[PDB]
Amino acid sequence: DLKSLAKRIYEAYLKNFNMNKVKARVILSGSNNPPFVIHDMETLCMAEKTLVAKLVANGIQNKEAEVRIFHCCQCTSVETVTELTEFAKAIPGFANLDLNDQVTLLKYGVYEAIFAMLSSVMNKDGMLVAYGNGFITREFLKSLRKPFCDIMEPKFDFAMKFNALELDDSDISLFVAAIICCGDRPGLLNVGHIEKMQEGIVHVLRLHLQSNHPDDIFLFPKLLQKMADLRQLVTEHAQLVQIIKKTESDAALHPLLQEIYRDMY
Ligand SMILES: Cc1cccc(Nc2cc(Cl)nc(SCC(=O)O)n2)c1C
Ligand SMILES: Cc1cccc(Nc2cc(Cl)nc(SCC(=O)O)n2)c1C
Repeated sequence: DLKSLAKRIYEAYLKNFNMNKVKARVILSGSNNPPFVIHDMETLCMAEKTLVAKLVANGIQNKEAEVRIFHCCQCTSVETVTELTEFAKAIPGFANLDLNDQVTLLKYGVYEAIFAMLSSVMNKDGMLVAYGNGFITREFLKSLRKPFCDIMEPKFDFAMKFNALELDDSDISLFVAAIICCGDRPGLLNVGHIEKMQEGIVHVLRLHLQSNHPDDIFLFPKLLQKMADLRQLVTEHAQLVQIIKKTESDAALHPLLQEIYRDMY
């Protein structure tokens, strides 16, 4: 039954991602460990002394703030790739795929999924970081020197339009499943089984949107377009990352993330 395929995907989403949209919009709105606001250099340094004490003692605050923010981004990406891999291992039919095709799907899918889910922790003024314990302002990131000021703003632009669709986690879980189970990734061995897998997920998504969002007549084709938008956003992101790896010393790539980008686009 498709009602339960959707429920299983949604339950695996709530289980595997440490931050979900309901939790995020609470923190983002107005407790015990409120988010420290990072809006200039002074507050970045204060936040680092509390949230990453070992690094400060290692002397990271001698490095350019842009380098520390980039490596903060990388650490968050590595953790999200780990969650996405477990989420996917929990997608019905994914674990039955060929080992090599699981790697291919995740390799090309993870950053599309990341930037989709990143919208959940963004508002027009900034984004949540450090497991809900920091809030870094969009204007502070815009204030960094090139090229680092170009990292986050295209993702804010995507997220504000994405958030206007007013999806909830039950929608987003299916959307991310669909991103991962994409039958036209380069390098796929058994394209036929993946397309049938994708067809079933997208079928559930289309049906779920019908019942969950009866007011938005074209929400399904809108989300198809967002999937294309995300692939272009990821292509452009990989280009900026390659610029940074080559031009900026100190901003070395984490080994897990380097393998993801290797031969990607
Ligand atoms: C927004 C925020 C919150 C918490 C810590 C930090 N700074 C970081 C975070 C990370 Cl994961 N790494 C670094 S420096 C790593 C290095 O110089 O090798 N600096 C930042 C930039
Ligand atoms: C969930 C979350 C919140 C904040 C930042 C990130 N990682 C990002 C986001 C953006 Cl727009 N850019 C980067 S550059 C480092 C990388 O390509 O992994 N890393 C992630 C994955």
